[PDB]
Amino acid sequence: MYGNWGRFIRVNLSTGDIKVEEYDEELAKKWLGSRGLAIYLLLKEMDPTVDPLSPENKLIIAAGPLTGTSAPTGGRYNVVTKSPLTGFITMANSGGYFGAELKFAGYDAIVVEGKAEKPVYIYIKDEHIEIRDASHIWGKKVSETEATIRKEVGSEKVKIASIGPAGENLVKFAAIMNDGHRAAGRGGVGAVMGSKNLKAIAVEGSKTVPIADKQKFMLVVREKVNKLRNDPVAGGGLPKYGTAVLVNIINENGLYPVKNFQTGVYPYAYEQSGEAMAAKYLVRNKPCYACPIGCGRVNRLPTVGETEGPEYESVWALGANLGINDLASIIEANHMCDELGLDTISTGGTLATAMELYEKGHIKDEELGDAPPFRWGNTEVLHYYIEKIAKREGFGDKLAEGSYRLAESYGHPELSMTVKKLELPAYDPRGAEGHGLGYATNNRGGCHIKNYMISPEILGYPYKMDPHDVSDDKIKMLILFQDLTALIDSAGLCLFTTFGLGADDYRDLLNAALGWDFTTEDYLKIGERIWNAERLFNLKAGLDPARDDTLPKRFLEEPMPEGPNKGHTVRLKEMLPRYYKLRGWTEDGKIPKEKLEELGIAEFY
Amino acid sequence: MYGNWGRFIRVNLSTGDIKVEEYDEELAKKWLGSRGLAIYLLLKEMDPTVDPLSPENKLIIAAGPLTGTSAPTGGRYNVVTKSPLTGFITMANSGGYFGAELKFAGYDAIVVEGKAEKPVYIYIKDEHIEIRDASHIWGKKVSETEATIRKEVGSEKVKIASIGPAGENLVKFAAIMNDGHRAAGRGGVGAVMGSKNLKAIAVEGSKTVPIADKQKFMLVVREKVNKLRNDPVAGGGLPKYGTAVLVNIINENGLYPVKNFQTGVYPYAYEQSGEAMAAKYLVRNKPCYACPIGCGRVNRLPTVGETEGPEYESVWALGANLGINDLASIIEANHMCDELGLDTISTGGTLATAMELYEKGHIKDEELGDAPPFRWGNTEVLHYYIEKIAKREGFGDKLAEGSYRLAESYGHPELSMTVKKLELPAYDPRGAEGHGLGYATNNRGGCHIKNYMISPEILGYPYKMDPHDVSDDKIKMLILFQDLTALIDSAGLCLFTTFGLGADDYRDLLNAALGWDFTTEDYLKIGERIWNAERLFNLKAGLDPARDDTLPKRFLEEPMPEGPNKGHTVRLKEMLPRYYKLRGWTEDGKIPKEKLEELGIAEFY
Ligand code: SF4
Ligand code: SF4
Ligand SMILES: [Fe+3]
Ligand code: NA
Ligand code: NA
Repeated sequence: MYGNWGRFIRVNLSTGDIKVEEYDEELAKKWLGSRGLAIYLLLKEMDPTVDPLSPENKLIIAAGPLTGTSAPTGGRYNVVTKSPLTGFITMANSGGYFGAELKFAGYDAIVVEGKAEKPVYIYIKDEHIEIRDASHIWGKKVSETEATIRKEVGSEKVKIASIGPAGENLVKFAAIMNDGHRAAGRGGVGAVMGSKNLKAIAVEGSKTVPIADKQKFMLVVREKVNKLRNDPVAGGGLPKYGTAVLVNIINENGLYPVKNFQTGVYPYAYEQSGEAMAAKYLVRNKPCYACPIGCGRVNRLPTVGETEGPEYESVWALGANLGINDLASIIEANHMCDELGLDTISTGGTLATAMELYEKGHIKDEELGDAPPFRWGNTEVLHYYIEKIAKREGFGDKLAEGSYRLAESYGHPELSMTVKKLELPAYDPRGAEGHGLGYATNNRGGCHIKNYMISPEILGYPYKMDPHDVSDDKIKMLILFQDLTALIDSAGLCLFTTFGLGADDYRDLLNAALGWDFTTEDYLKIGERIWNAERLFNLKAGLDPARDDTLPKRFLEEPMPEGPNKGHTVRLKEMLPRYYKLRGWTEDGKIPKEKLEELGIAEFY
Repeated sequence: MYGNWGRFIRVNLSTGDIKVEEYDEELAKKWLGSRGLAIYLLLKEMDPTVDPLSPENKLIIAAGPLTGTSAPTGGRYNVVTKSPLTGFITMANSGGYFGAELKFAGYDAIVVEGKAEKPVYIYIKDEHIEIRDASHIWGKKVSETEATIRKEVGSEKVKIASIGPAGENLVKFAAIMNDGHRAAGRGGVGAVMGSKNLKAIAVEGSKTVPIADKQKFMLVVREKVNKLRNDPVAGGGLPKYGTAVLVNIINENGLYPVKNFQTGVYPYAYEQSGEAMAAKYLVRNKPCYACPIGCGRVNRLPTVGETEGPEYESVWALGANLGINDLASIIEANHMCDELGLDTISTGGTLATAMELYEKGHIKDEELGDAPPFRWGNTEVLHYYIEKIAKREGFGDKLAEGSYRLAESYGHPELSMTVKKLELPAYDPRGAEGHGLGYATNNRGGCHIKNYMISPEILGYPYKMDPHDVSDDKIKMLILFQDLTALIDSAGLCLFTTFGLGADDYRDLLNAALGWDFTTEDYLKIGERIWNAERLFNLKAGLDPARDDTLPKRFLEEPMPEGPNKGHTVRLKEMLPRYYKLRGWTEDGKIPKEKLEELGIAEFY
């Protein structure tokens, strides 16, 4: 078996016992790895109805077959668990170097169970797996945590994945950070880790991931790297301005959400664009393991010093979303989210809900006391609240619950722009209707990257589609993106490789490395199998398609007020049933046993 | 002699010559000390015509007789030199602990002449005076500079006075900082220091300042202290909220300048008040040497960490003055001014000039590039430009010349709210006319604390006067304040003792410590002598009364737009000639030979 090691660590924190389990190539041929392997283990061992914050829930950190190889961007891994925020499955992808290091230690994944009695951290150095006391690290920011551990194990090569005070305090949108600023960010994966009293995981490896045909593999690798290098996005836009290049693009297209999705055009968007960032604060770009793109940003601020990020989504969530223009305040806010272990999107989305509730008079000043008023454009909200949230201090305790619960507690859940309680990202669905269907059907909630329909609808990859086309062809593109993305996630590659590479390219790399002879059609079915397995878990976890697969009324009832998309609304009712049909599911959005048997997963009926 | 040692160091940085000089009690009985002693030395030894940044200018750091004693607040010192910004005399006062340490070392002052060939710093340890190389500290911020020097001299007890990058780069409003956040802030004193390649002065002393009658002094001090403690300002307001308590007060009186003095009422003033700061960021209060008041602020922000300040004037200059409400951004900005060695007031005033030039289309975006636009309320201006001013980078190079020179270069000096090129402070004169005369006549330029008419006109100290009373009585209060403040400055005390103490109490404190039998009138005349001396120095430097003793047209011709002072203008024209008459000066603001003779300073005629 190549690429994959066929080994994974299983740690039971309650009992303290560790065991290295193995699996066979036939399992890999079914679920590929990372995201796919994770959903299988969950489906086979965990009751989908467990309380996400109880010791029965499992946290799976998993690398993919191409993670740690020379495959361009082969350094990604996924964290999978039941979300304490949405109540459904969640896969959070992260880059950096941690993923590659796990593979170098000789493991594919780590299955964490139970709950330790006192804070601890797992130290791994090749075959040496150890559970150490973290009572002295608990309470520290990510940067401090990494520093302490590196000094303790006396090694700077050790890669670390940790939670900040937010995770420790069970903030519903706590993230798991690694390599300082890389995030397995959404779904509350950090709260799950914190509930187990697991402060961090430190790895050191020295092995070389086995590849089926090195000569052939290196041949393929150079061809793909060349394609990415010749692409204007992967070869010009991203390395030069990072993901933040999108600001001006999405704004010019009139779907850049401003003030909790009230409108889609922001007059000061340029001030927080990738181009403006590059001219004002950028030091250089930074690549994740084995990346020929280098979209990561390294900024320097006279206040917080050198820092990494923010990504587009973070610039938006903490900027225009809140009616804030100040890029410097946005960079500071991003840095604090990284240090504290908070998802930038949910944080900003939660702060936007409070601002709208405040605007509508549901949150009164007498309730805030002397804390900054939740007034649009108020930058003090960013400097003050982010820390209060991490520690559940003051109003920070209410905010730590997330947008939905916060709005619901004031009797106005309609002001919460969430889908399955996950806060929506930087693109208004009224200007890209296929992307809207994505938000409604995404297995993890109102999320954009597990089905990035902005590529076809706005960017022109694979090719340009009308953002207002709601035909079967548009629905089919969605299904394709969902399955393909499931493949890419499982492979261990970065989604951005789609700016140059296509399904066949991924087949070439996977075959050369694994030594398989699958057609592109075979790999895509693994993706469809993964998408369906996640849906089933959710369905078993209690998902009601009618109530849960929707979009906030704002998008279905209020015409876009201005910009090139003025007058538009998302035609979800029309698309939804056709989507279920084309997915092979029933009218009511459920998976019939016939489909399960077809995908070879009827054992989970 | 008592209080004063009667000794001072004279250092010629060009040759490295060091001299400890002495003076008799007769000189001390005429000039008292600190500010007074410094002006005598300059009138006596320096050509008032020298270029402020040439090595011929002299920098005088001088403590006063009560500095380093147990007198309430006895830890103040002054920096006096010819200003690069205004072209006139400047006396900058500072607290903290540096002043006392210099007295413990056994010296009253340090006179720096010439210019070092390369960066050096002066080290003093009692009798040990040494000029050391600072080529490696040069370029570092105040905190780093101090940490480095303490590691080098191997003593954590050394107190340091230094300049930051702003001083090194000759920014016209660069300040001299001591004890990290204490400032000898206005007039460009830091630029003079930097023009001499002098990075810092580190002192360490172990002596005790000699008091005339120790037991008598102890009892006098007890009485004075008890007066301060029972006063509502000195005993409640200051320690609790710092100088920032003034925000709400000045704002409700309608003379809190907003947007470069366009109006006097700011709607979000509360968010940046001492009360809000106490509730949001305040950790604790901190007193200077021998101070029973403790008005110093110690704050903590998630971004920059723990810091000290801001004072009222700083909160204003970087807040309402620029149309900014964010107290967090303001504290950050204050922090960077302290670190970089920039006067907060001239920094805020210069930025405000820029914002009005920008608003009126004189500064165009084409000129800024990707740098933050000077739009009112843009917090990015605080985050981005401050460091640029200090490093003289990009537009920062133009901003480094100050408000007047900047406005002048665009052909619009009238947009510059300056008097003798010194940026105006946090009080609109249209709401305090006597204070206006203060701005017009203050020897160092448009400044408020060398003649704080806000005490009688708004606060009721010595007693409440009407802010629109422009009679001779109002004019007499100003002169009294000008002379008394010259006394207090010379004594080595803090001006805040005036919230409880009066002229007689200073006479008591001064007589018990020095061994004199002076009357209150004798002391007040020393203050008058110092005031005329400074005026005389300015006349010799080129002061033109008719032209220099005024206020910007805005205050003379534009009525306060709104608030409690609506419709008011400063009736300067009719107060000015009466002030000269009361001063014993000529109709054209010159000092006749007879007055100089009356004061005993005719030798300088
Ligand atoms: S394209 Fe960006 S996010 Fe992806 S692997 Fe490269 S540096 Fe990382
Ligand atoms: S009143 Fe304030 S500035 Fe004055 S000596 Fe005391 S702490 Fe220092
Ligand atoms: Fe900030
Ligand atoms: Na990041
Ligand atoms: Na200060």
